[PDB]
Amino acid sequence: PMVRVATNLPDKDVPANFEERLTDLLAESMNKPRNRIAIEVLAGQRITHGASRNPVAVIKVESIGALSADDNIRHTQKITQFCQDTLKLPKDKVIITYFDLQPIHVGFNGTTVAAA
Amino acid sequence: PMVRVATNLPDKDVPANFEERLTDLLAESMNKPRNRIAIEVLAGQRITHGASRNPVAVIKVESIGALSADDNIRHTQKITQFCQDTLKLPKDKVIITYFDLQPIHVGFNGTTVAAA
Amino acid sequence: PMVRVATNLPDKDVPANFEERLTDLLAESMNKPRNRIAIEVLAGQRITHGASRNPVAVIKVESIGALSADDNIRHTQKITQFCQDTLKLPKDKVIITYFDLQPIHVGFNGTTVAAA
Ligand SMILES: O=C(O)c1ccccc1NCc1ccco1
Ligand SMILES: O=C(O)c1ccccc1NCc1ccco1
Ligand SMILES: O=C(O)c1ccccc1NCc1ccco1
Ligand SMILES: [Zn+2]
Ligand SMILES: [Zn+2]
Ligand SMILES: [Zn+2]
Ligand SMILES: [Zn+2]
Ligand SMILES: [Zn+2]
Ligand SMILES: [Zn+2]
Ligand SMILES: [Zn+2]
Repeated sequence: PMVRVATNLPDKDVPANFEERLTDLLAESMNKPRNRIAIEVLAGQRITHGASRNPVAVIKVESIGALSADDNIRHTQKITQFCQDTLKLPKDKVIITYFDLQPIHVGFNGTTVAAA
Repeated sequence: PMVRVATNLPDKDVPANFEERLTDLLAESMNKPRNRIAIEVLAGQRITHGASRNPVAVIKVESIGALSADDNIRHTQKITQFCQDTLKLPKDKVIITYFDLQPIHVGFNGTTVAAA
Repeated sequence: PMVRVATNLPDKDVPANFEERLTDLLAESMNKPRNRIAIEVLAGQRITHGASRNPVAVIKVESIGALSADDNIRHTQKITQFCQDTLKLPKDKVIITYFDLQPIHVGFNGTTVAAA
């Protein structure tokens, strides 16, 4: 999985252990090994929702499977609660997109996942 | 919709009302409600096009529908004109990708849009 | 092609000619013209892989075709070797996602690529 979290909160409001705790959460929810999870954090960014600059997170989640309709309800419940607890965002200020990827469309260790 | 605008123009060159006006432009071109529109702006970024550092915008537009082939000509015309008027970019320096999403692949308010 | 390279390496460690060389590498690997290749470099960024902050690149490659299973094998070998040589990244610290786009989902010069 490859996760991007962008927020207009300042970098100092995203605790240093954010990536590591989000990696655990997704490892568990998506049944994926921790060494196959990358997290990007972009804090202090210009972001608006409804043209408002109130605190918000816009999140992208890519994974080779583990993203069925019912999985995504669970990932969303968990990620949203996690952003409430660690970022103090309201439940309605956490916007997530999922991308369900084929193994021919990911490259790792010098070749694609399908050709590993 | 969830829109990302990256530019090598400086942040001072992307006016403060940019996100507001883009939000209005998309609400109207897409017939989507203002409160379901997120805009990220990343200015002052390293970007090349044909390896040139001339001013350019690379834009991503995600939405659940409202992105048919025909819709996208309209969105492209309006977004490009808009970048011309507010960022002074040439018509041929505005690069846009559209991502037409299923509602099981979007998380908002703690669950998927499909489960709302 | 529209390529995003994010890394936790500092900006001063990603050479000024990075985007030139990557533009040539992709024009050649994908048989795409240089003037239809955009590259965004985001360095200095928070990124973890396996929760580790060791040097890493997370790369997104969008293109209208030129992304078959076979093509992606070659793109991956090339970009990975290129990251090793210019960024001193280990072979297993280059994570790439490919997005194979329809021409109705790409806006350029004020209309879709499909309608050009
Ligand atoms: O994202 C997946 O689901 C995946 C599953 C198995 C192998 C690779 C994978 N790709 C992403 C990745 C590679 C290294 C770190 O993140
Ligand atoms: O992207 C859409 O078309 C959409 C439609 C209905 C609900 C949510 C939606 N996107 C996620 C969102 C929530 C807030 C801002 O963006
Ligand atoms: O990405 C492609 O495969 C492509 C092919 C033909 C025309 C445009 C294209 N992409 C959008 C673009 C990138 C740089 C300028 O425009
Ligand atoms: Zn599942
Ligand atoms: Zn094998
Ligand atoms: Zn600013
Ligand atoms: Zn307005
Ligand atoms: Zn038509
Ligand atoms: Zn620089
Ligand atoms: Zn060259």
